[PDB]
Amino acid sequence: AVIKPDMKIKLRMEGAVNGHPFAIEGVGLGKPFEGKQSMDLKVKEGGPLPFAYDILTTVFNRVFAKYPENIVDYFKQSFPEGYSWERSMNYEDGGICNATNDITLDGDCYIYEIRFDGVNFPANGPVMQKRTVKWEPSTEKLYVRDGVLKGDVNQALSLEGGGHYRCDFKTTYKAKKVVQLPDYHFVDHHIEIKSHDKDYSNVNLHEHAEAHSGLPQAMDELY
Amino acid sequence: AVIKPDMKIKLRMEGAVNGHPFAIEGVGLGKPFEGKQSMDLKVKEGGPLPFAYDILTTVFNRVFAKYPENIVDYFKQSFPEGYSWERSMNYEDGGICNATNDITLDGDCYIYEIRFDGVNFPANGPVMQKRTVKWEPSTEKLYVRDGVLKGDVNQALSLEGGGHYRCDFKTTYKAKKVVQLPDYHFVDHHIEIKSHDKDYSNVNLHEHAEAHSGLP
Amino acid sequence: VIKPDMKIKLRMEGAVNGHPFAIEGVGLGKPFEGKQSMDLKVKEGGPLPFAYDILTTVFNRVFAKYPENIVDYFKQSFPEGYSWERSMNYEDGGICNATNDITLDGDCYIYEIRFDGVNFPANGPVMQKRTVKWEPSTEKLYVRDGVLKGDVNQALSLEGGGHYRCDFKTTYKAKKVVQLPDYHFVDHHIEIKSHDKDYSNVNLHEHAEAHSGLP
Amino acid sequence: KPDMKIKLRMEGAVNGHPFAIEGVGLGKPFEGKQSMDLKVKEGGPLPFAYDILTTVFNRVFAKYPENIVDYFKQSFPEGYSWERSMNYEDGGICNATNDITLDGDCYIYEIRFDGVNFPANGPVMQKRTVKWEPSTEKLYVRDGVLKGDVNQALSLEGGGHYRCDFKTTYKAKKVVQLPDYHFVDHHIEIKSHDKDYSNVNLHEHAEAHSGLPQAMDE
Repeated sequence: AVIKPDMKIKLRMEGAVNGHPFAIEGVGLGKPFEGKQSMDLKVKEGGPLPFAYDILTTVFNRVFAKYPENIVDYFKQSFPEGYSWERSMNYEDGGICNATNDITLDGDCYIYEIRFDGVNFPANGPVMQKRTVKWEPSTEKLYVRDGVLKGDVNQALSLEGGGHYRCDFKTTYKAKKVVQLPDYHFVDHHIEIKSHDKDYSNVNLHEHAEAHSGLPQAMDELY
Repeated sequence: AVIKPDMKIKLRMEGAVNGHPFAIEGVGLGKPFEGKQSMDLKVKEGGPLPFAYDILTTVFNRVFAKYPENIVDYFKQSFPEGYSWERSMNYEDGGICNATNDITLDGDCYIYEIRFDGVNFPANGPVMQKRTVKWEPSTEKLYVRDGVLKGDVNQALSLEGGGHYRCDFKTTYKAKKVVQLPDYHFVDHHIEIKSHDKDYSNVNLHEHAEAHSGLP
Repeated sequence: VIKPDMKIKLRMEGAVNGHPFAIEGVGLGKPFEGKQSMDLKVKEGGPLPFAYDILTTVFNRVFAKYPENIVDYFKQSFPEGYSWERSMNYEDGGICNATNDITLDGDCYIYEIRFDGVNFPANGPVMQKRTVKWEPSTEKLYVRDGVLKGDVNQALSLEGGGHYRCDFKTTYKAKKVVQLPDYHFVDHHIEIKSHDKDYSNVNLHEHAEAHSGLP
Repeated sequence: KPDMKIKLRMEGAVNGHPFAIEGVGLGKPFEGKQSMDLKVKEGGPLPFAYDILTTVFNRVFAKYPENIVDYFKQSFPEGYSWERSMNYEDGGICNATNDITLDGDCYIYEIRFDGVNFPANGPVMQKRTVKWEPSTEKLYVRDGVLKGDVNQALSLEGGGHYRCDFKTTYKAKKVVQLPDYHFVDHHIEIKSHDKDYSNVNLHEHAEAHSGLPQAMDE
């Protein structure tokens, strides 16, 4: 079996925010068929991070999403060869982050090679002045274009003093081998930083994702 | 006492697309607590419509949304005074539609006053060429900003050749009277043109909506 | 067909955040000198609760100084005329859609204008009327799929010295088939020279000259 | 001085594929002209349109009259940095940064470039771009730093244009006086290149102005 019920994660992120480079490495594990995962992240270079850690969390794997068999699982199909994705995150105040992830499989551990580059974050904004609290739960929209899978969702960070700071996500998912393409569908996400020290040198990060097909006659009419 | 399990709708939309004016009137009904509604629309002016009818359906009332006790219902609370909304629909090929709706209540019947204006639709695009089929199901996202309720959601129209045509929705909801504001929440929507004549002069439109709080 | 001295007559009907208004204007200009002026009067919806500056660019490319160097799409379109559609996307989410159907009767261009703006926040510079003037700008014109397009990032200066940006997307459609120009620019300068307290009366000026970029 | 030297190193990736480029150049800052030769050291042959990098390959090479405060010439010898997002109309996005220092008469650039979501069938990946049209960048002050905004366009082979929205932030390393709202006309040209663009000779010309003026030309 290519995907086991308990798999491991190893990653290294190299990047920059507003021109200032940094590097972070992480080790984790998750349940691909339950859509749950967790990891411990450590800042290796550029610490203490001068920006909101929240802008990186969604960059720190689609295979960790619970897909019903009614909907084709593009990502679980892509293994053992793996897949890659590119993402642009356009925040409403002009800050923009571009990120890439090359995902491979080694035994039962997923390996990420991540690049992250954010620019145009204003000094007085919530990212530079580290005013974010958490990502709100979100519903990602998946669709096929040019034979690859695309991901579109407008996200929102809850802010310190209340209110929300929005970000437009545009993701392209590319399997390394030929796989079957899914129909238009959704994936609900919930990402949470469970623990951290002051300068976010150590971060414990949790993610939970479930695919669905939108407003249904639902299945909860007993049995 | 204000909203009954069965209410009615009467509406008139006046607008233009790429400078060509049109007018549409509709009558319908729905169940606010079940989040379902239906209506029959008719083209009164500007027919036959030279653009895809689907760009108007989401303009043809969140009061017809199933709200759990979990979430404050901004819209049902806004009556009998009613509420209004403004919306911008930014399609990925540059077409932009601006819409407003002034919603009042007369007895058991909702009255909509709708204005609709779309521009910069290219002649070879799916809207002017009428290549759309149905809005994909969507999850509308609602949040508070500067004391008013806002709606942000990237929608998608499925196209005839199987492709998809995306649109960014930005809605502002304003209650006529001071109403308690809800927390961050969602509303799943499913809208369908169930029946129509050849020229879309007659359209029977159904919508179904249920609010929720995202992945728990 | 186009005389050195022409006149302008227009009526704008529209709404901002759902509140309707109507404005009528009469003006004068010199198409070959790229200058024009007009007096506008609010007929309905006054006093206007929004910044008047968001309407001035909607209140005619034919009033642009074109060299021999560049094909003049707009002067060619007459006597049949042309129309245009425009979206104006302000950086705080406010967006205005406008159309203008321009015809010619004798010396006078006749505009039929529709204007609709939504999602302007109550605390923003438009609803608070904190705008001063449009900065002069360079509009880029190009052909796409047989139509002439108008693209430019504008900016309104604010009372406290700040700037409020807006992205213009314009489509120009001649009533009859004309020859399309190549990629070029049009510099703009638009000014409200005079007005009454609530902008019931506005005197507006515009100056435009086409060019083909850094030589 | 009227004649300066340029040294740069660009490291980056497009759609996840890394590449590296080095360049040496020279220009006339007070005349708003500059030239350089660029060489690919890693990631060649480049699988994307070279035109997306040229505008990343220094506003100090812009002719500013005494009419307008020169934010960029003021920032030296300490130098300045800039960040830029380039939003192409088909979804492709490039983020770029440049840290500019001065060693004698030679400018040294530390450049990072990252582009994503370029479609396989688009003009960047299919390499169907010709050149950037001349443009007019508009510069203004926000939160004490200088901003650059301009919607630009690339011509394609079979005719037509492929648009890109530039948003640039310029940050001087020392305290300098801030300019008023103004413009800078720009024209960028690849004067020569070999088949796989592994070597490129690149020219740029820039002049600042204040918009439609009583015009001085008389």
